[PDB]
Amino acid sequence: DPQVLRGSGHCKWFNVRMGFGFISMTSREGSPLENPVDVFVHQSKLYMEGFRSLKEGEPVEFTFKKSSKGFESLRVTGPGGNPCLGN
Amino acid sequence: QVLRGSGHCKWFNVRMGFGFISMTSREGSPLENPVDVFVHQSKLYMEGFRSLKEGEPVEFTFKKSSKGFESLRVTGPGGNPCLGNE
Amino acid sequence: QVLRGSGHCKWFNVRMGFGFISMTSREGSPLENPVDVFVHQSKLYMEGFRSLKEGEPVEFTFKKSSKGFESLRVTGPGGNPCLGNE
Amino acid sequence: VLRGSGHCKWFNVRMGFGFISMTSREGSPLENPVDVFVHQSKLYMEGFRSLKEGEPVEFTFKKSSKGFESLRVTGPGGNPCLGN
Amino acid sequence: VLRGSGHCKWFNVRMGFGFISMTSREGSPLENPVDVFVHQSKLYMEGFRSLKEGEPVEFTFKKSSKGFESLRVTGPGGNPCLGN
Amino acid sequence: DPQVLRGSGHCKWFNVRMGFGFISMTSREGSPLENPVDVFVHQSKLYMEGFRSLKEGEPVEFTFKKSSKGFESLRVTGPGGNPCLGN
Amino acid sequence: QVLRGSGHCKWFNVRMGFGFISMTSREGSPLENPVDVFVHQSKLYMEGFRSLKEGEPVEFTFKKSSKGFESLRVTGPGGNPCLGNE
Amino acid sequence: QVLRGSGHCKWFNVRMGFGFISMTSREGSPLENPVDVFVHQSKLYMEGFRSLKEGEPVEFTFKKSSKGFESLRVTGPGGNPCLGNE
RNA sequence: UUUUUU
RNA sequence: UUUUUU
Repeated sequence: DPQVLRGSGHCKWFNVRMGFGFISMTSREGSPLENPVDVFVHQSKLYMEGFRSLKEGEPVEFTFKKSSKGFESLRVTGPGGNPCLGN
Repeated sequence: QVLRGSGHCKWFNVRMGFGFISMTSREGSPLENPVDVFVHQSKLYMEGFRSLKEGEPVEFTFKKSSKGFESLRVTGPGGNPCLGNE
Repeated sequence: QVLRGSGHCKWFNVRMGFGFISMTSREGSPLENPVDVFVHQSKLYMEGFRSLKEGEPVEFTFKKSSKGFESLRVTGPGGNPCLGNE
Repeated sequence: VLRGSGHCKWFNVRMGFGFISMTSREGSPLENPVDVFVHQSKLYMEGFRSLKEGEPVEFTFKKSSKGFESLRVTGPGGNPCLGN
Repeated sequence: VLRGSGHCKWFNVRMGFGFISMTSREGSPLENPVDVFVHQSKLYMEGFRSLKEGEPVEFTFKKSSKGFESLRVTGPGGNPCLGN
Repeated sequence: DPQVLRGSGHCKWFNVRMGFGFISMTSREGSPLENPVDVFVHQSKLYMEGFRSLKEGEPVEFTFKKSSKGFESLRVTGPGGNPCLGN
Repeated sequence: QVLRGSGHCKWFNVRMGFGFISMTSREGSPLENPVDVFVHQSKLYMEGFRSLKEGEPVEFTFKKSSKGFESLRVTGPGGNPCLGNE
Repeated sequence: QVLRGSGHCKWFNVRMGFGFISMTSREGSPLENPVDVFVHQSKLYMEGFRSLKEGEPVEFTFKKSSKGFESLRVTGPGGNPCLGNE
């Protein structure tokens, strides 16, 4: 298979009761995007210990794929591959 | 004032209980460019299991949020129950 | 006999389904220091999804419980519906 | 980050939360304990997460609308909590 | 169908079950109570289902590998259980 | 829309941890079937009070529809429209 | 002896966590007429969220039950993780 | 100090995730009348989905609890895995 | 089918 | 993301 796509951006929203949200992707494959793209993010894909969440606006890096949703994340970290911080 | 629009389901993930509506009319006027409106299963007017099916026509109230726009209450045309994809 | 108080929502977490009220009046007399009263979503008087918004004013019945106080029924001022923040 | 230590005051497994009696704040012993809210999601341990009344804990916390709210709770030395 | 009456012996809301002390079996008073298992799913009431220690109950039951196992539990007169 | 299809039969299996099972349909639209047809049944569709379940072999009547699953039930009762009995 | 077969996913309901495998080989021999084998998500060898995608090739162990036949452990070809439809 | 016993599964419900053991030996001495010991799925020594089958023989550590006895660790004879019945 | 997460 | 029901 082709290698998975990668990008970076920030959390648009994340609802912890729902257990999901969206990332605004502002860079893709190492190049800035003129127009940001929303990417779905589920709690199960967040790299961090304990309860998993993202804070609005928090910077993230991720791998993702195309789907019927548009685009969805496969694994999500903070900058530098650090754990996400969450709320 | 509560914001009102109409359109059709863009897509809906039945397992996760949410999707998006493509809004094609807002506040009584047609939109040339459709606008995505988030929709959660809990906001759907219908009996039994709540979901939407891609393409089904909807009328709804909504509000601005960090999601962009999100639904408050969603029905089919004329206030009919939504159909869904159970 | 149920105890009566009023105050405001201290906090409420909708994933948890509960929070605390800061009681600032008890049996009609004002308190200088607020008193914590537990509040479960199942006790909130309102339609739809039940929650409280931080700071919203509430009236309630409550009882003594092993570790403090727990509300039995919670309304807004005048017995109106709570407002919420889902 | 704020840190303290103490012991479980009480814990409610129906609702998934309790209180810690904080007896030291940032390494300074307190004459009287301070209440710290603790949700089950904060407890470092495998399986069903709870605290046993009186068990010793070490924790990070913050000021919030809850009062003092624990963020990550362990036993002594960073080891898992015991629970019931 | 077997029927009896009694009161809640104890109830565990973490695990969702308890025991009824059956003090009458098919309308006949018992010198000593008989244990009857009760799962939360059997309790006739709205909302969160539990029994309060000592609350009076009326119930159908059967013999099973549990011993005596309640099938539908109400309060006096077929009214809802009270719970905690 | 056309009226919903109806049939009768018996529970093939029902797993209460899963919350679902299958019905073996042996009559459809009031006529016996030479070859029985399996019809999915979810707990939410069982007409009865309290915890919802079917016992293996229990006789049922139901409305159903075609789906990607094959066929799935819309509402399930016992004989005569009586509540299901369950376990 | 544990029963072994191979085939492909017939269909799989991701929300409900189950489906059927169309078994086209059993105990080393080809089947002319495929045989339905129930499969639950809990029996799928793969990391992360467990499901199957319609048509994906599978190898599995199974047993007779009131379901007809049901899977005990399911992999892709050669023992590979299943692919799924998350 | 943990108490030791052996016996057999009285019943086990996999939706509940628990059951009871009938203890028929305590600290190596036989009992005429079996004694109930609660058993949670989380205490069962086996791979995969944890359960007990009615009548299967077990060995265990246990403790006194407020309403009876509760098992701490449960195995089959000789410390082998429990068998189960999912 | 003790998810205000059907 | 207190579902051995991810």
